[PDB]
Amino acid sequence: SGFRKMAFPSGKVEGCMVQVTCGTTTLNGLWLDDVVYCPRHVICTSEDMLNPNYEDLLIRKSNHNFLVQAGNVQLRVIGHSMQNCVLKLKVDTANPKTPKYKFVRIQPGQTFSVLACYNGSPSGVYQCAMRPNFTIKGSFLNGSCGSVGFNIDYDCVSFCYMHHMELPTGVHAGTDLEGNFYGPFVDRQTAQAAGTDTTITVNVLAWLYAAVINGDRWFLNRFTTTLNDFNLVAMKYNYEPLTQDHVDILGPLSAQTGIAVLDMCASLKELLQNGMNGRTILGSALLEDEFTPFDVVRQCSGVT
Amino acid sequence: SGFRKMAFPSGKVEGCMVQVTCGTTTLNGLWLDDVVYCPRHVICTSEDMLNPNYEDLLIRKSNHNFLVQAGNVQLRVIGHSMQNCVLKLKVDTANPKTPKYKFVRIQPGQTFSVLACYNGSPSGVYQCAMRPNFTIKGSFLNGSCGSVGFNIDYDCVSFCYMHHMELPTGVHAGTDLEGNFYGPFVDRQTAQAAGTDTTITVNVLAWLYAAVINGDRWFLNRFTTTLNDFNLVAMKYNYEPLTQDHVDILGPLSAQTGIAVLDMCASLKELLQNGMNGRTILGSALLEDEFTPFDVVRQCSGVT
Ligand SMILES: *CC(=O)N1CCC(C(=O)Nc2ccc(OC)nc2)CC1
Ligand SMILES: *CC(=O)N1CCC(C(=O)Nc2ccc(OC)nc2)CC1
Repeated sequence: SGFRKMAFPSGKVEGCMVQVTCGTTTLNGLWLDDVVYCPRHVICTSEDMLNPNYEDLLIRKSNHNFLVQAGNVQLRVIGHSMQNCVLKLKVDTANPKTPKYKFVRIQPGQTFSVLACYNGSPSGVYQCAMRPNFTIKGSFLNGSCGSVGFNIDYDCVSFCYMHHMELPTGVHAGTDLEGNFYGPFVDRQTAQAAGTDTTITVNVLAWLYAAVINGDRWFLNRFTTTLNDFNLVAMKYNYEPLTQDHVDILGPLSAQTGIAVLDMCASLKELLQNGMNGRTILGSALLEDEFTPFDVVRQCSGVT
Repeated sequence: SGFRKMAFPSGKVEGCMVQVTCGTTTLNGLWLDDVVYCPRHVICTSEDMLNPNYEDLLIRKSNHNFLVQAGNVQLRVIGHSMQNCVLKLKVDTANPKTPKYKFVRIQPGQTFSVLACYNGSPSGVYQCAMRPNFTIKGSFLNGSCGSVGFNIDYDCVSFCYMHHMELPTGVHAGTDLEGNFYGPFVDRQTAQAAGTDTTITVNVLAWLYAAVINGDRWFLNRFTTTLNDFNLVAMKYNYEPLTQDHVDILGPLSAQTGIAVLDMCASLKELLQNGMNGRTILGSALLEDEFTPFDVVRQCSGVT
C-alpha cells in the first residue's frame, strides 16, 4: 500500500542523453540510433531568440559546427536537418544503448516522466502531466533544454516531449519528438501567455479511486450525480468536462472498489463545494490531477 | 524555474536489481560486486513471519536454495550469511554494472529516492524522507521487499534503505544495507505501532526558500522571531525543534534570497497559526517537508 507520484525508471533514457553545443549555446540532445534530436534554438544566440529566422540561421551552420558529446567522447556529425522545431543531427555511430522506442504525441491530461538534464548529464527524474492549456509545470533551469519526457511500456520507451522554453509565468512549453510544439507556443522570446489551466477531472477521479484502495475513505458520501449535473459543477470550478469515454476508462477502478463512477463524481462534487476542511487525501491538501487512470492501475498492480 | 519532487536518475541502481527466490517467496535483491543483499525474511513462509527464529530457519537453507536471477540469467550462489536483518548471498560473478557505491545510515529528515521493484524488475522511482518516527511513506506492494533507497553524488551511489515491511497502518519500515532497521521495528508480523510523525521543520524552511526563489512570495511577512519563540510554536504544531545546526545549514539559502533564517521562521510561524487560507505554495496546499536544504540547493542550481 501507499500511493506516490512515481516516475518511470530512467535508465533507458539516461543512456540516450548527449550534450549538443553550437557556438556558445550548450543544451541536451537525445541520441537514438544514428540521430541526435535537439531543439533548433541551439543555433540561436540570446539576441537571435527575440525574432529568429531559423532557416536563415541554419544556412550559416555546417555539420562541424554541431558539437555532440556522449559522456566524454565526441560524436562525428555527418548530416543535419530541421524538422519543425527540432534539429536532427545524423552521427556516424549508432547509439549502442538505444532502447526500443517510439515517438508519440500525447493529449492533454496525459502524464509522463521527465529526465531533467544539464550538459548531457541527468540530474533528476520527476513525473508531470501535459496541462489542458498545453503547458507543463516542470523544473527546468538554463541548460535543461533538450531534456525529454517519456513513458515506458515494459521495454519500449515512448518519447513524448522535448523541453524548449519557459514562458514569462514560469510554466514550460515544448515539442513532441517530431518538433511540433504542444499548444500554440513558438520558439521565440516573445509574449506568449498560457490559457486557463483547468483541472484534469478524469485524473482526479482516478486518484480518488487510488485513495479508496489505499484506505483514505473519509470523502465518500451517500450521494450520486449525473454526467450533466457533475459537469455543471466542473465548469464552475474550472475542471475539464467529464465524458462517457472518461467514465469508460475509469471502469476497472470502479469494478475493483465497487464504487460507481457517478458516485465518485458526487463525492468529488462535494469536495469542490465544501472544500477539504483541513483534511488530507493521500497526504495531499488539494485534489491531485497528475495521475491518469492507467497510472493508478499500474501503481496499484505493480507493472514492471 | 519551477520546483518538483525530484528523484535521482535510477539507471545506476536498475543495473543492480535482481530477483531472489527462496522456496515460494520471491523478492528483490541488490547485486553489488559478487554479493547479493536481500531481506532475511525471504527464508520465511507467511506462517513463519508470525514468530520467526531466523538463525534456526537459516540452518535448513543451503546455497542452492537461494535462486538469484539477474535479468533472465541465473547467478550461482557460492556462500550465504546473515548480517542483522539482511542476507548476503555471495555469487560467483561480480555485477559488471556495479557503480561506485557506499552504504550509509541516514538520519531522520533525510531524503532519498526509492526504485520500487517487483521480481527484480524496476517499476518506478520516487522521492521520500526518513520520517522522524523512522518510518517512510512509500508505495510498496507485495513483492516489493528488497527495493532500495539511495542518494547519488555525481557517480557514487550511497545506498541507505532496503524495504522490509508494511506496518498495519500502511507506513513502511526497513533497514540500512548493514541490515539494521531504522527505528524500533522488527522483521516480524506483530503489533508495531509508529510514534508521532512530526514535521521536518528544517525541510519546510528549505522548501519555503525554494518557493521564494521560484516566485511564490505571498507568505513572506513583516515579522521575525527567535529560535526559542519559534520552537514553542513548532512544539504546539508537532514540528521538530529547530536547532542552530539547522539555521547554519540554511545559511546558503538565506544568503541567496536575502531572507534571514529567523525571518523565514516567523513566516512559517504565521502559516502554522493562520493556515493557508485556500492559497498554495509551489502547487501545494500544505507545507512540504520532504526536501532537505541540500535538495533545494541542488535543484535550484542544477547538480548533475
Ligand atoms: C532551456 C535552455 O537551455 N535555454 C537556453 C538558454 C536560454 C537563455 O538563457 N536565454 C536568455 C539569455 C539572456 C537573456 O537576456 C535577457 N534572456 C534569455 C533559455 C533557454
Ligand atoms: C514486501 C514483501 O515482498 N513481502 C513478502 C510477502 C509478504 C506477505 O504477503 N505476507 C503475508 C502473506 C499472507 C498473510 O496472511 C495473513 N499475511 C501476510 C509481505 C512482505
